[PDB]
Amino acid sequence: MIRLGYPCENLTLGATTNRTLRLAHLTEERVREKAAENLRDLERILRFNADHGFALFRIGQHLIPFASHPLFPYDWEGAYEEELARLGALARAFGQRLSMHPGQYVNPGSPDPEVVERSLAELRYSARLLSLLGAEDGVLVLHLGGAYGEKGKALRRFVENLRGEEEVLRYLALENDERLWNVEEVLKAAEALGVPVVVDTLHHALNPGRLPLEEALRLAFPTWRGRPLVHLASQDPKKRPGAHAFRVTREDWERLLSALPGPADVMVEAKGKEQGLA
Ligand SMILES: [Mn+2]
Repeated sequence: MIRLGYPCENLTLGATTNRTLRLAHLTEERVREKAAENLRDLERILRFNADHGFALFRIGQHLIPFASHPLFPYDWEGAYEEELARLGALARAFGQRLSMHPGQYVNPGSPDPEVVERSLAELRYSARLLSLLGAEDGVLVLHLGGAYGEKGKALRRFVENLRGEEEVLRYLALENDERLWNVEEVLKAAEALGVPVVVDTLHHALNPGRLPLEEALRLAFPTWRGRPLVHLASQDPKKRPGAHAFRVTREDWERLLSALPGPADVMVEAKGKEQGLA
């Protein structure tokens, strides 16, 4: 019924795909060293997953630190295409579904054209990485982002700025958030683009609109060619709305398991990572 994954890093292993460096510091030598370590850690995590009942992993945005930056000092596709082919071959042999979730500043619906361009360059890097990995069923998960005044205009800029991006559109799936975009609104945007919807259970509880969870899933699931993907997290009892607990609670697991209209891949988003009630 369910495949499980976790994002970016693994705690028992102390492996991460998300080392970076300060921009000061963005020289070929320094970037190569962090990227080397991130790629090594990617393999340790895929191999660990094979042995531990995990089938999903979110690669961290910093795998190749600053890859989409205007001043990135070398040809990273040329440097890493062979190693990424080999890592992806491993991922497939282990039945691992790969994904990526760009950062908070990725908004192709911004009113600032240079923010849009930088955001698209970050999406293109992520999509290229998935291609170099041969991640067929790979997911590039994106929030709809800031309303900058009008939600309506924002959304039409978003769709407009994504519609020509055919490699991004190969992996792109859209996600509901805890403040601006409920599952219903996301479903409309996704339809316009021809992409799947990822339902985040905690974002939905916080910002449900009219839909109960079961219904949000029932409508989101048909948007996938293959296996739907879901994001599961729990509210931390001590922190601001949207803060992820260390562990997903049993209550939240069973609310998800009860609401599922069919098989799904579940990305567990907990501070505990593979200890996340994953
Ligand atoms: Mn969240």
